[PDB]
Amino acid sequence: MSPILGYWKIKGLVQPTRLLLEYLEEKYEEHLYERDEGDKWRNKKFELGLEFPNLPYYIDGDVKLTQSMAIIRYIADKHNMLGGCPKERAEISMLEGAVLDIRYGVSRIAYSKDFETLKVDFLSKLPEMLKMFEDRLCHKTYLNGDHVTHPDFMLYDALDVVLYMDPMCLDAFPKLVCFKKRIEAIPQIDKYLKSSKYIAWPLQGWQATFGGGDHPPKSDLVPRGSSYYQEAKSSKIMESFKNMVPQQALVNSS
Amino acid sequence: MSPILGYWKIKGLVQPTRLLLEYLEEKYEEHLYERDEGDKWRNKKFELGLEFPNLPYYIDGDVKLTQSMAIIRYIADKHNMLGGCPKERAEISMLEGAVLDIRYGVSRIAYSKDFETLKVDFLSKLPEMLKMFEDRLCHKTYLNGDHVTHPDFMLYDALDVVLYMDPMCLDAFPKLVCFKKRIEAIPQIDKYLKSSKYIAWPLQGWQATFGGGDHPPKSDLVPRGSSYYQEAKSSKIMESFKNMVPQQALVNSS
Repeated sequence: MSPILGYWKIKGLVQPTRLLLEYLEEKYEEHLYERDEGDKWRNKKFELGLEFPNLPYYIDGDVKLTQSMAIIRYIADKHNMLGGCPKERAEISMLEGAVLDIRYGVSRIAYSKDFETLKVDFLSKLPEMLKMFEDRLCHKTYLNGDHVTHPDFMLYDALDVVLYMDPMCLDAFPKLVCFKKRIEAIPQIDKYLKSSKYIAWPLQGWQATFGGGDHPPKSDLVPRGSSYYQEAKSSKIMESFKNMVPQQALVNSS
Repeated sequence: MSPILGYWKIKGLVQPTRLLLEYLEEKYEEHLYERDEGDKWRNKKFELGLEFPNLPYYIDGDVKLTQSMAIIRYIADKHNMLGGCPKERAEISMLEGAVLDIRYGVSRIAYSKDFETLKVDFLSKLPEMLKMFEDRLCHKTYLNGDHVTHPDFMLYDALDVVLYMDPMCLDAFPKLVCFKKRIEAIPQIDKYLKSSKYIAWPLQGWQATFGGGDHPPKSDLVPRGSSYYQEAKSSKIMESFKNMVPQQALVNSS
């Protein structure tokens, strides 16, 4: 009810800020520019006294910041979550920098049609960085102890823009499987994803390569069919339109 | 005499931190890994209790940070240069983010041999971002008033990894020409560039595309020849092995 996110309608890029906006129980406004509605952009890029024209952009009134790593920061800081002592914030800084290292490394190849061979250059060179918060998350439930940190919101978004790229990746790391879940566990976030404000696809710009788009989608064939072909078996109370893990064999004929 | 930079021997990437290390009159150690000496790297990446293995890496003892945007930060902060009030640091944050937007946008295409047509996609789409600090730098001598800010060290390095790409670029902006100079003006930096610690080329990794390398170089034909061919004219006290701006005509024969 005052601060304005602006940015766009796309997920990854400013979602980590949005996520963080639910946890703090924060109230704010924001416009979600649209595909060809992005004509509205060029024309409104200046009337808003935007410090250094961009997207994402913030404007809480008493400031019109730009950039994404800072508007989440400043948004955070008001809640004293940036640092404690010189050697404190640098952690949430190193952590920060550590995460964007996956996030950005993902957005850099998802816009050119020369991707498909590129994911095949990081997807098999990133399992090294996924294994850094693995052990970070050990004694400390979260990424910096109990009380969450914004990098806990950037990282959870990380592995959800890379897991859409490879679902088999967050497997050789069960400590992130729990965290990445231990985050959509808090009622604040819990209710947001099932809210009329959560935005799924796209993950990276529109079209892009892995970006693509259609918002809260599905359309094409989904995991399991079955329809009438044989209603029985497989079902053992899911408690989730998700909760998969079946697997069946028999295979081939005679 | 304790803190260790580490990173590498390459300029752009961690130079902005180095620069900032001169201004504060700070004392520190650091290893400058070398080309094929980068074999020393893989093997020493772990014995140093490096929080989240990387390059650049810091280790002042009472901490072994990683990432580059944070080790300069933490290095800065000890001198109370990060922020003042919630809406203060977000500026030096927006500014920060604003600068890496040129710096990174430069390092992203300088490593693939598909560059040459890529610079030709930003070199002609960046003069928009160069014109943001132009007017920022107006009433305020520097980027955030008198007393410098680290983004004043990231930005000066910006236009010196883009000006090596296009010398004709920092021309339609004389306010950055002065700043970019008003920074190598302070004795602290002044003496550093003419020091046995300044590292010129490479700007981006080794080989790369614009990266290349040979350290404090020249080799090939330089601006003006003249030798004996006619010693006279042109010379009007340079006061600098640099200080160019001649231009002569006549052109063609009869």
